[PDB]
Amino acid sequence: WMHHRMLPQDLRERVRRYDQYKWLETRGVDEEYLVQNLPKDLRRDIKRHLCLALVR
Amino acid sequence: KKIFDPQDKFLLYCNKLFVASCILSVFVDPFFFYLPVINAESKCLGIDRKLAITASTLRTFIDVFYLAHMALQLRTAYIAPSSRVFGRGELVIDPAQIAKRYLQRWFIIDFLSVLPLPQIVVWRFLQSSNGSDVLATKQALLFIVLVQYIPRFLRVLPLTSELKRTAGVFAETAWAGAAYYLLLYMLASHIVGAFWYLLALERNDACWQEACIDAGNCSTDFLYCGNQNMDGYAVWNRAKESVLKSKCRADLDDNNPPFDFGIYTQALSSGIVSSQNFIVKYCYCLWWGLQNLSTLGQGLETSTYPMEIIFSISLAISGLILFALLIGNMQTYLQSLTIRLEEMRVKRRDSEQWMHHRMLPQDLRERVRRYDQYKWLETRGVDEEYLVQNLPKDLRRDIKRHLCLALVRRVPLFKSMDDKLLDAICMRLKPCLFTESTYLVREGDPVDEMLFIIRGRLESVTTFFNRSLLKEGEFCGEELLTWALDPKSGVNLPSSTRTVKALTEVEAFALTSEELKFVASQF
Amino acid sequence: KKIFDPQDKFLLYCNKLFVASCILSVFVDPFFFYLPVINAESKCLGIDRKLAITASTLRTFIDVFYLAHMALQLRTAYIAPSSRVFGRGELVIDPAQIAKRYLQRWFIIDFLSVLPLPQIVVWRFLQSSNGSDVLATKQALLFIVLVQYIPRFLRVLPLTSELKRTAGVFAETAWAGAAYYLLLYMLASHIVGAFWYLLALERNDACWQEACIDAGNCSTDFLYCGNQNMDGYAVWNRAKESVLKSKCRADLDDNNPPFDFGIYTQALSSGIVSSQNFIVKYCYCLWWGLQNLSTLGQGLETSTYPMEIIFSISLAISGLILFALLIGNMQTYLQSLTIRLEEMRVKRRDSEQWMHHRMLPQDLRERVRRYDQYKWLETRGVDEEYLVQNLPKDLRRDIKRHLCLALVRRVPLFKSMDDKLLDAICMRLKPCLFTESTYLVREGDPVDEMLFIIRGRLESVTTFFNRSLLKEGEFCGEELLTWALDPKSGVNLPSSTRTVKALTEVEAFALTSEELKFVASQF
Repeated sequence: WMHHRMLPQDLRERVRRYDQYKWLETRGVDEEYLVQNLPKDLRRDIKRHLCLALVR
Repeated sequence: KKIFDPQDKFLLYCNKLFVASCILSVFVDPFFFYLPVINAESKCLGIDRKLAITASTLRTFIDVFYLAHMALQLRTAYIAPSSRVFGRGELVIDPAQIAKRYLQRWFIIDFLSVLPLPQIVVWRFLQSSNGSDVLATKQALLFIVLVQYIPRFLRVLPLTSELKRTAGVFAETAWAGAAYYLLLYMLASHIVGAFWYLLALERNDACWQEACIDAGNCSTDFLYCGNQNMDGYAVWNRAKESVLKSKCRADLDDNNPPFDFGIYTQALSSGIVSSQNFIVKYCYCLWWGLQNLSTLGQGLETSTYPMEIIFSISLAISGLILFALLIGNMQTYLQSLTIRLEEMRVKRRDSEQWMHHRMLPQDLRERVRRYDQYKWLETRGVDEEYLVQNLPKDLRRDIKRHLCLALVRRVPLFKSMDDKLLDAICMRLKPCLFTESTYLVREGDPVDEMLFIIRGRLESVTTFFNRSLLKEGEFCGEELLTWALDPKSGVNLPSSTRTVKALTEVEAFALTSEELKFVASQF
Repeated sequence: KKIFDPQDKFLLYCNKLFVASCILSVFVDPFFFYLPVINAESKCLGIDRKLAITASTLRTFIDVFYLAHMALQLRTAYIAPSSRVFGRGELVIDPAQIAKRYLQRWFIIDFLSVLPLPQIVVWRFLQSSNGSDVLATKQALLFIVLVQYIPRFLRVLPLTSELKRTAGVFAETAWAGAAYYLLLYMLASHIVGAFWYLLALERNDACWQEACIDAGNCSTDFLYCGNQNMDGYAVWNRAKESVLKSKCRADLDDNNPPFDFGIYTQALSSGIVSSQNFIVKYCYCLWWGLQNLSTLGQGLETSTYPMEIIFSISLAISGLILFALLIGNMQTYLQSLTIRLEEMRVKRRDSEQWMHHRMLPQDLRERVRRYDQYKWLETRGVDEEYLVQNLPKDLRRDIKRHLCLALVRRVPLFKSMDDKLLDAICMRLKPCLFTESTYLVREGDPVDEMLFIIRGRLESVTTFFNRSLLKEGEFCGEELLTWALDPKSGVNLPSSTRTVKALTEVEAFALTSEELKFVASQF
C-alpha cells in the first residue's frame, strides 16, 4: 500500500516502526477482544488489577 | 416429441448410472494393452483372443449404452438469461436450435469416445486363418488408446473435478476424499502397468525382429503365431531356441545383456508376458504400476532408448501429481476436521501470551484458564447464537420454544402472562456459563441480566444471613423484572440484594437489561 | 531523445518476450556441460564441436537480444513520492539522473549475465588445428556457469517469485501453479543431469590422467583428441586398450573396481559419454536428474571423493526444497478450491454438535439439516448480499434491476408507483429460502417481511377455508405494505390473516419491515 500510494520515506519509516513496536508488545494478540470474551466478574477483577492504581 | 426438462427425475438416474459408465470406461481401455502375448511353446508372438473379445464386448456394451445419452440430451431443454422469467430462466423445448445447443461445444468431445476404434483393430484379426495380422493389431493399439484417453478423460472431468468442489451426496466423513484419491492411484496404476506390459512386448518384438535378421535364415513373419506352415519355417524351427536365447534372453542379473530391456526386463524375466493365468499377469502389472507411481520411478533402470526414458519421465511426473493431490486433499480434510480444536489452542496461546504480558496474578490467571476450559468443554467452539440466528424464523422460534419455554413459564409473572410475548422473551435468552465459586452478582452492583438456570447448583445470601439455594430449573434476577415493567424507574439499573455464588459449574439462559426493556415496552 | 514512460504498451511486449528470454536463458547454460565427449574409436577425450557452436550461438542470440533492454531502460522514467502530483507520482524523463536510477542497484546483476564468458572459452579452441586445448575448455566451464547461475537466476527471481504471489494474467484453474512447479523440476533436472554428465567426464579424465602416468610410456597430452601426430603416440597407441581397460573400465557389477566412479559409473558404463546420438545422451542425463532430484539422492552410491559427496548433498537438499515447494503449492491450490465445501462441512459438524449438546427432538433436527442442505444446494456457500454490496453503485443498481424489477412491478401498488423509488425498493430485496412444509407465516403472528416468490410453489389458507395457491412470480405480504404506507399506524406490526405453507422448496426475495418504512417515508 505504501508503494502504491508512494508515501515519503519519513512517513514509511513511521508506519514500519509502529507496526514493529505493536508486534513486539502485543504479539498479534487482540487484548480487548480477549477481555470482552471473559465473564463480567473476571473482566472487572482483571481490569481492577491492571488499571486501578492508574485511575486512583 | 416430448423434449425433456433438465431437472426431471428420469434425467437423474440417466445421469446416475451414466457417470458410472464414464468411470468404468476408463478402466476398460487398459485391457486392450494385455492383448499381445508370447507363446513360449512355439516361441512366437501372439494375441490373447478371449481377452480380445472380452475387452471389445465390455467396451461396446458400455458405448452403445452411452449412445442413449446423446440420444437423450438430444431431447434436452436448457436455461437462458431473461428478466421475463420470474424464476431464473426460460426452458426451451423447441427442437430447432437445442440441436445446436448440444452440437456446438460438448458434442465433439463426447462423439470422439463412443467410436469403436479399438474394436475394429481386433475385428479383422480374429476373423482370419492367417497369422500375418498380429503385427497390425499390436501396431494400432498403443497410440489409438493413448489419444482416445483425452476425450474419455475430458468427459469425466466436469463430473469429478467439480463434483469434488461442490459435492452432492456427501458431507460427514472420509469416504469420498481419501477413498477417491486412493482409487485415483489404482486407476493410474491400472493404466501405467498396462503401458508397461505393452511396451515390454514391443521391446521384445524389437529384439526378436532384429535377432531374426542377424541369423539370415529367418523372415520376421516367422516370429508371429499362425505362420508355422510357411516355407522356410522348418529351418527356423530347429534354430529358434538358440538364436532367440543367445540374443533375446532376459535376466535381472546381467549387467551387459545382448539386448537391453531396461524397465521391461522385469516383465520378460518373470515370464508374465507368456503367463497363462491372467490374474497373475494383471496383478503383477498393476503392482508394478502402483509401485512405480507411488515411488516416482525411483527404482527404474532404463536403457538408452528414448521412448522408454520418456515413459519413465511420465511416471515420475504423474506420481508427483498424484501424491501432491492425495496429501493435499488429506490435509484439507484433516484441517477442516480439527478446526475448532485448533481455534481453541490459538485462543489458549493468546490468553497465556496476554496474561504473561500483563503480569496478572496467578489467582486471576487460574480463573481465566478455568473459564476457557469450561467453555471449550460445553460449547466445543460452536457459536450457538450465530447458528440460531442463521436459521429460518419459524425454525428459530420452534427451537427456542423447545429450549427455553419451561424456564420462562416457571417465572410467576411470565407464566400467567401470554404466549405472544413470552415467545418473544425466549428469543433473547442467550447461554451463560459460570465456573465454580464464580460470584454471579454481589450486593450494591446493578443487576443487568436475569438468569434461568439450566444446570449446576448455586447459592444465595443477603445482608449465615438466611442462605438460599438455587438449582436446575429455578431462576435468579427478579429484581430486574419488576424494575423493568415499572415505568416509574427510567433507565435506572437497580442495586442487587443478594450475593450469588456458583456452587458448581453452571449453565444458564441470560436475559439482559436492554433486551428486557424491549419486552417490557410491549404494553 | 524520447525517454519512455513506464506503462507504455511498447514496454509491455518488450517485457513480454523479455521474461521469456530470461526463462529460456537458464535452459541453455546446461548445454555447455555436454561439450566434452569421449571418442571411443581413438580412446581420446574430445569436445563436441557442433554443440559448441550451437550453445554459443543460442546463448549469444539471446544475450544481444537482451542487450536491447538496458538500452531501453536507458530511456526510462520512474515514479517518485510527492504530494504535488494529484496522481500518485512524478514521471522523470530527464536523462541526467535516470542513468543513476538504473545503474545504482539493478545494473550489476543484469550486466553480469550478458557477458560472453562461456562463449570465449569455446572461441580459442574451435579456431585451432592443435589438440592441446581440450583441457582448458573443460577446465573453464564448470565454475563459470556455476557462478553465472547466480546473476542469471537473480534476474528471473522478481519476475517469477512475485509474479506468482500477485499473478497478472491467470485466475481460474491449475495451469500456472502445478504446471510451474512441475517445470521447475524439469529445469532443475536439466541442470543437475548436465552437472552429472560433466563431472562424470572429469572423473574419467582423472582416471585416465592417473593411469597414463602409471604406465610410464605416456604423456597426459596423448589422452586428448588432436594429439595423434606427436612423438611417442605410436608406442601409446598399441597399449591404449589394455592400460585404459585394466585401470579405467566402468561396470555396474564390480564392487572393487580399479577406479571408483561412484555416482558417475552409470554414465560411463552405459556409454552415453561416447554417444553419437545427442537425444540419447540428453534424455539419459535429464532422466538421471529427475530421478535423483525426485527421490532425493537415494539411490546414489558415491565414492569417497569429497566433491562428488558434496554434489550428492546438493541433490538431496535441492530435491527436498523442490518437493516441499510442489506439495505446498498444490495444497494451497486445493485448499482454496474446496473452501466453501469445507466451510459447509465445518458448519455441518457444528450443528450436529450443538443439536446433540442441546438434545433437540429429531423432528427439529431434521428441519435444521434439511435447511442447511437446501441452502448449500442453492447458494454453494456464497454470500450473495456481500458480493452485491462490494460492487459499484451503478453495477449494483443494474444487477438488482435485472434480478428484481419484474417481481416488484407485479405488485399493483408498486407498478403504477414510480421508477425512482421502486429502484430503491429493489435494492433491499434479499433472498430467502424455504424448505418443504415450512410455515412462512401463521395467523396471529406479526407480518415482518414481504416475499416475492422466485421459485417453488406455496399454499395459503385463512381462518378447507378457501385455500389459495402461490407460485413462481406472485408475491405474499401485502398486509405489510398498506400498513407501512399508512401513517395512521405508528410502529405497530400488523397481525397475519393467512397460514402460508411452502409446498415445495421455495426461493423468494424478502423486503423486511424496517426496510419498508424507509421506502414508505419517501412521501
